[PDB]
Amino acid sequence: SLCGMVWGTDYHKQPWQAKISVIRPSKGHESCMGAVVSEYFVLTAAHCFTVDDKEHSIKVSVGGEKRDLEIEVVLFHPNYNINGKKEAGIPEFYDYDVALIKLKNKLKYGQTIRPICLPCTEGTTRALRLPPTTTCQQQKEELLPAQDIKALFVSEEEKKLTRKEVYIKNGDKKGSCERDAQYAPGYDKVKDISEVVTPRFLCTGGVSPYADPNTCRGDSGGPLIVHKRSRFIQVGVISWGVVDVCKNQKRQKQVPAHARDFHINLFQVLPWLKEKLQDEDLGFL
Ligand SMILES: CO[C@H]1CCN(Cc2c(C)cc(C)c3[nH]ccc23)[C@H](CO)C1
Repeated sequence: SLCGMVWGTDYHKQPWQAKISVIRPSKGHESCMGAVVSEYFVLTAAHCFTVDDKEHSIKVSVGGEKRDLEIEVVLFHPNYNINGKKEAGIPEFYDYDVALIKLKNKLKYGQTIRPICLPCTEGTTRALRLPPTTTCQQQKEELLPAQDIKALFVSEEEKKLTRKEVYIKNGDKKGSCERDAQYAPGYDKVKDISEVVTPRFLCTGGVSPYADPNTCRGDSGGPLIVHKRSRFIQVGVISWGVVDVCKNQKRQKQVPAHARDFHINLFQVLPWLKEKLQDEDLGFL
């Protein structure tokens, strides 16, 4: 497929966006986002589901449609466990916070429903107009160089999408961005912050080099996207933030230099993506 290409407003501009609603909602468990990655699969965050009967715990829609898609199986990353660091006084642990929604029915791609490119695929090689000798490490050097990286995510409200520009701190601001996990309630006592911020995470947010918009809980599972030569490449999955600016803008205005968002780096979950998606004709390297 020609991934990460516009085929207009809202889903005409971001046709890989998926909207997830929690069926039995509660405070902190209302909504998520995801990304169409193939005709049968939506990529999202594991923490969007109930661990029991995952398949009946959400509805998912694409293309800004009213209709819900039939969910056949939900596949959690096997390393994911929100309770895995409770003994270290870490109440919620978001390492490997990624899940695949396997749809019963094949999606029909159109103007409002298209797949996004994934890292280390032939789709991304072609989208970035790279040669057939291209390796996964070269794609990583192209997409996540050691610098502040221009990127974007999308928030949804009543079928309307808002694209937000953010910068991934992957250069000399990386350590500062990661250490700011201590501003997140519940992570403020851990002595070694690399216990919460593992190598699975990319870090956005803050006011340098630009005033990054922050994520909210309902953005969980949405794609973190790099825009290159009119193509959109997913590099991350929104996992967790220091401050939910939908609920607590007050707190972000108190600590704006430290208001970071954390995303699962898809380059760090490739063996799982490659295995689960091996029959989807995406041509993993
Ligand atoms: C361990 O708890 C800390 C991390 C998770 N935070 C909530 C949260 C989740 C779950 C997911 C996304 C995308 C969020 N975006 C902004 C906030 C936020 C809480 C409260 O900020 C503090």
